[PDB]
Amino acid sequence: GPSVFLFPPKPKDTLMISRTPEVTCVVVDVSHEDPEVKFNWYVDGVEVHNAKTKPREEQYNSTYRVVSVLTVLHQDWLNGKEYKCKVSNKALPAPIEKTISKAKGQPREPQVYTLPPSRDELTKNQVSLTCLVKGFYPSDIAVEWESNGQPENNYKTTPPVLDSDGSFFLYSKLTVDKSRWQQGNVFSCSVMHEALHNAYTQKSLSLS
Amino acid sequence: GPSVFLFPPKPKDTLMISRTPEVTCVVVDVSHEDPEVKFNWYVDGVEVHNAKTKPREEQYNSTYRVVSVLTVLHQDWLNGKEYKCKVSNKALPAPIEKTISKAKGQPREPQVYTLPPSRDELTKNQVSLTCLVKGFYPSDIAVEWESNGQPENNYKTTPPVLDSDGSFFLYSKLTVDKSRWQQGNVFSCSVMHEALHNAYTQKSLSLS
Ligand SMILES: *[C@@H]1O[C@H](CO[C@@H]2O[C@@H](C)[C@@H](O)[C@@H](O)[C@@H]2O)[C@@H](O[C@@H]2O[C@H](CO)[C@@H](O[C@@H]3O[C@H](CO[C@H]4O[C@H](CO)[C@@H](O)[C@H](O)[C@@H]4O[C@@H]4O[C@H](CO)[C@@H](O)[C@H](O)[C@H]4NC(C)=O)[C@@H](O)[C@H](O[C@H]4O[C@H](CO)[C@@H](O)[C@H](O)[C@@H]4O[C@@H]4O[C@H](CO)[C@@H](O)[C@H](O)[C@H]4NC(C)=O)[C@@H]3O)[C@H](O)[C@H]2NC(C)=O)[C@H](O)[C@H]1NC(C)=O
Ligand SMILES: *[C@@H]1O[C@H](CO[C@@H]2O[C@@H](C)[C@@H](O)[C@@H](O)[C@@H]2O)[C@@H](O[C@@H]2O[C@H](CO)[C@@H](O[C@@H]3O[C@H](CO[C@H]4O[C@H](CO)[C@@H](O)[C@H](O)[C@@H]4O[C@@H]4O[C@H](CO)[C@@H](O)[C@H](O)[C@H]4NC(C)=O)[C@@H](O)[C@H](O[C@H]4O[C@H](CO)[C@@H](O)[C@H](O)[C@@H]4O[C@@H]4O[C@H](CO)[C@@H](O)[C@H](O)[C@H]4NC(C)=O)[C@@H]3O)[C@H](O)[C@H]2NC(C)=O)[C@H](O)[C@H]1NC(C)=O
Repeated sequence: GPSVFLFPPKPKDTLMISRTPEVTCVVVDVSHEDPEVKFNWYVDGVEVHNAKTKPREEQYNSTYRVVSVLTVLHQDWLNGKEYKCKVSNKALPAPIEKTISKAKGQPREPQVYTLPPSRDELTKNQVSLTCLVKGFYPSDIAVEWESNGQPENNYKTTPPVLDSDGSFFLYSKLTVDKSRWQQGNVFSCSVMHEALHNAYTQKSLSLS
Repeated sequence: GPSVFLFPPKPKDTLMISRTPEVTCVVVDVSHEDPEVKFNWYVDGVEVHNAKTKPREEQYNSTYRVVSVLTVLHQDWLNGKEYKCKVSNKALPAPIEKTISKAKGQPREPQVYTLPPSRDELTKNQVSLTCLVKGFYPSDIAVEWESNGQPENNYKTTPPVLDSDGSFFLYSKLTVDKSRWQQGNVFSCSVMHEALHNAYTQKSLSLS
């Protein structure tokens, strides 16, 4: 029969008030013989009615895919409420339940430090700007770089690493042309995490 | 039936000539029912009889786990020789074969940079010393911290991260008491990788 997959909002969506976090209930392997699918949604066990269900869609394997999207309140998700998708279909003897909620654990505020390139890297035509983010908990986090308030794309970020104290750390590396670093351009490492005041903090880095 | 997992030598073992690297063939889910397991090993497809099978061990789940280890020559591993473990068990209709060799791809020399603590971190009573190693290929690498010859306790190293150019980078974070840093003690990041000269380099960091 059909299977159900329940997706969480992205961290950044729950941590920025102007964004809209959603959880997504995807239903695959629905048959032509039993194509009707019903969604029921619950927040902490209370039925909720404002989900948006798109009409079913083809799939090249002759099964249907159907998705229901539930907008969540930023505060509900961050406060650990449980989101349940129920999904009914005639091929099933019993409707399928999936539940999802934010990672548990006592939250711990990231500390964020920017580190300029080693002097030894100064020969090269590109140099590395490092943002260390440490001491955070829930591992869920967003780290981004900008300059002139616009995104700097050329970075990579390590996964969270469990530290000796049970918190997480990571590093992000932004690679820039040496000239930009030498012209005194200011670069900024932005971190969004639930344990941050207003869920955000920024540290800047420039030639000293 | 049983499952088999074939593991490579530790990079520190392949890269230091005084050490002896081994490939490890482990068989789990071996039944009491039919407990016999035979091992045939091959390097570049020719059989060796140089391997050592360890005596079976009953686990907490009642199954047996059975380990064969094959010593490899450093140059054979580094020159890309292929090692095959063939495992035969009565509960197998046919032997399970696993082959392993070192990661393919043109070797690229790590650039190793030490980064001192951010000034903002001086308000803590411990500080972070950062070792950035980038531009390396095979991701296989060993990175260690020490001071005055002695290995440092409190450090953690991210896994290798695939960079935009197809090389890897990582960071290693060493945590020390601020006083040690401000005392003027010298700390050293040691890196072992196939594409380094003598497979080894070390870079120091201290307060000026
Ligand atoms: C018929 O077709 C459909 C449609 O797709 C295709 O159509 C054509 C064009 C071809 O391309 C074909 O590929 C195919 O026909 C098929 O539908 C697929 O069905 C499979 C299962 O059979 C689903 O696999 C699951 O994938 C999810 C992750 O899915 C996200 O990422 C995918 C890319 O990796 C992406 O394709 C998906 O769309 C989805 O994308 C995300 O979607 C959300 C919502 O919109 C979005 O917000 C995100 O940003 C987006 N992210 C992206 C892009 O990455 C994966 O999580 C599932 O793994 C779980 O379940 C497995 C069991 O199958 C199990 O092996 C894993 O362990 C894992 O199990 C979970 O384990 C964790 C931890 O252990 C646990 O917490 C969970 O509870 C547990 N859950 C379990 C057990 O279920 C899973 O692999 C595809 O998503 C789905 N594709 C689409 C587009 O819907 C269908 O299979 C075909 N039917 C046939 C051939 O019979
Ligand atoms: C009964 O118990 C036994 C023993 O387990 C133990 O039992 C008691 C004591 C409990 O307390 C348990 O806590 C304890 O674990 C069970 O045996 C286990 O079986 C599972 C699978 O069922 C194995 O999982 C695999 O693990 C390997 C990695 O294993 C290394 O890392 C483990 C921790 O991460 C570590 O504990 C293992 O010992 C091993 O550690 C390494 O060991 C070597 C050799 O000594 C050493 O050199 C290293 O230093 C050391 N490393 C570390 C970390 O110390 C993992 O790779 C496997 O993933 C493969 O298989 C999956 C599919 O089966 C697949 O999803 C993965 O992608 C990957 O699959 C492979 O993928 C590649 C490409 O990516 C491909 O080339 C391969 O062909 C492909 N294979 C397949 C099949 O597709 C997997 O996660 C455990 O290792 C094993 N535990 C031990 C200790 O042996 C047994 O399962 C139990 N019986 C039952 C029925 O329940």
